Amino acid sequence: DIISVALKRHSTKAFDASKKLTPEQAEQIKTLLQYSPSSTNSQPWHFIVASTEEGKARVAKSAAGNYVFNERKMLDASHVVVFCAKTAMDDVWLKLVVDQEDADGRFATPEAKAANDKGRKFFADMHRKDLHDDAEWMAKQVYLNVGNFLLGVAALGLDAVPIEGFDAAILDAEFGLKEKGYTSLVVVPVGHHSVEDFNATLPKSRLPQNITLTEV
Amino acid sequence: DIISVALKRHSTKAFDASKKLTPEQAEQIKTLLQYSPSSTNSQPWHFIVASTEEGKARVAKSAAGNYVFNERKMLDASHVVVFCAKTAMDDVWLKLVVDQEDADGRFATPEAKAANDKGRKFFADMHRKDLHDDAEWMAKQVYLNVGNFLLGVAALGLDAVPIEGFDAAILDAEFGLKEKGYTSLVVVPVGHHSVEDFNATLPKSRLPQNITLTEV
Ligand SMILES: Cc1cc2nc3c(=O)[nH]c(=O)nc-3n(C[C@H](O)[C@H](O)[C@H](O)COP(=O)(O)O)c2cc1C
Ligand SMILES: Cc1cc2nc3c(=O)[nH]c(=O)nc-3n(C[C@H](O)[C@H](O)[C@H](O)COP(=O)(O)O)c2cc1C
Ligand SMILES: O=C(O)c1cccnc1
Ligand SMILES: O=C(O)c1cccnc1
Repeated sequence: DIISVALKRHSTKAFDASKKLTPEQAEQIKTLLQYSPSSTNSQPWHFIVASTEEGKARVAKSAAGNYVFNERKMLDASHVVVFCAKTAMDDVWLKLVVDQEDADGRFATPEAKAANDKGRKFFADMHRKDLHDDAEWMAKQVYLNVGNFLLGVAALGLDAVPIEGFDAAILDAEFGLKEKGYTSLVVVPVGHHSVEDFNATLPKSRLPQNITLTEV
Repeated sequence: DIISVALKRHSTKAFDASKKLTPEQAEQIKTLLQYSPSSTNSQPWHFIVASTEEGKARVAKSAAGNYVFNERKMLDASHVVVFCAKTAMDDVWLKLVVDQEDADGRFATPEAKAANDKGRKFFADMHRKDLHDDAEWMAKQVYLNVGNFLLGVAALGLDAVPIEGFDAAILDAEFGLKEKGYTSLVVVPVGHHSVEDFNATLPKSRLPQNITLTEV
C-alpha cells in the first residue's frame, strides 16, 4: 500500500552508479513528470532528464561551493531530473495549453473552449498583473510536481533525493535556461542507494500531529 | 502500479455528500500529510482537516466572490484539508524539529545533533537573512506536500481536487491563522465523485514531452 511506501521511502545520500533504471522505469519517470496536475493545467515547467555521464556531470557542476556534498549524488545516480519553472507566464503558453486541451477532446463546443481560455487568462492575470507573483506561483506548481514525483518513484521501487543544495545560476547558465524562459528549482537524482547511504537505516522523523494538524 | 494511478486520477468537480472516508482512510490521509518530505525536514506547515458540517462550512466561506464555483466541492466532500505554511521560520520551530529528530533516534551523539542543528540553521538563514524569501521557500515545501498528498489519496482509491480558487484572507481570519503564524495556501477536498463530476469522463490533457522535457 501507498502508506508503507510513504513510511519506507527516504532521501538517499549516495547512489550506486552501476545500477541503472530499466528502459521501462526510464519511461515511467517521464510519465510522472508529464502527468502531474498544476493550477489551471498551466504546466509551467520544463524538465531536464540526464542519464548520460556527460549530462549528469554538467548538472553536477551546479553542486559547487557549499554544496559539494550533493555533487556525488548527481554523478552516481542513474537518472537526474532537473525541475525548472517558467520565469514568466506568456500568452503563447496559455494558448498552447488550451489548444492541447482542445486536441485531447476536452471541449464539447468552441464556446466551452473559449470559456476555459477566458478563465485561465483571468486567473493567470491575477498573478502576472495584479499581484506580480507569477514567478512564485509557477514555482509552486513545480514543487507540487516534485512532491508527486518523489512519491511516484518510491512506489516504482526507486531511490531518490530532492536537492535544493545547488547553485541555480550555474545550472541555468550551463543549459541556457534564462534565454529559453526557465529557471531551475530542484534536482532529483533517481536510482538505487549504495552502501554509503547512511540515511537508509535511520528511522524517519516527523513532528507529531498534535502540533501540525487541527481537526474541525 | 502507481503509473496507472497517476494516469487515472482527476480533479473531481463534484462530490457525493453521502460517501464518507472510512475511519481507516481518515487516519491514512493524516499520515500522508505528516510524512511528506521537506527541505531540511523543516516541515514548515499546518493542516486543518474538516470532517463535520460546521467545520466544512467554515472553510467553504472562503469560496466567495468569483470563487463560488468551488464552494460545493468544499461542502459535499467527506474531508477537507487546508494546507497552510508558516509565515516566518523561527528558531523555536527549528529546535523542535531537531529535538524530534533526536527523540526518533536519528543522532548517535550530542555532536551529530548539534551538527544537524547547525546545518539546518545555516541553510535556513540563507532564506530568512540573505535572500529574505523564507515565506516563499516554506510555501514551496507545502506545495510539495500537496503533490505527495494528491497522488497518495488517489492510490488509496479516493477522489480529490486541489483548489487555489478561494480567498485566503477570509480563510486565514476564519481560523485565526495570521496571529498563530500561518497562512493558507491550498484546499483539498477528499471523498468520492458524484455522477455530476463531468471531469471524471473527460480525457486527461497534457503538453507533449517534445515541448516540456529534454534528455541529455
Ligand atoms: C525541496 C527539498 C530539498 C532538499 N534538499 C536536499 C539537499 O540538498 N540535500 C539533501 O541531502 N537532502 C535534501 N532534502 C532531503 C530532506 O532533508 C529530507 O526530505 C528530510 O530530511 C526528510 O527525510 P526523508 O526525505 O528521508 O523523509 C531536501 C528535501 C526537499 C523536499
Ligand atoms: C494548486 C492547484 C490549484 C487548482 N485549483 C483549482 C480550483 O480552484 N478549482 C478546480 O476545479 N480545479 C483546480 N485545480 C485543478 C486543475 O485545474 C487540474 O489539476 C488540471 O486541469 C489538471 O487536470 P487533473 O488534475 O484532472 O489532472 C487546481 C490544481 C492545482 C494543482
Ligand atoms: O485549475 C483551475 O481550474 C483553477 C485554478 C485556480 C482557480 N480557479 C480555477
Ligand atoms: O535537506 C537538506 O538536507 C538540505 C536542504 C538544502 C540544502 N542542503 C541540505
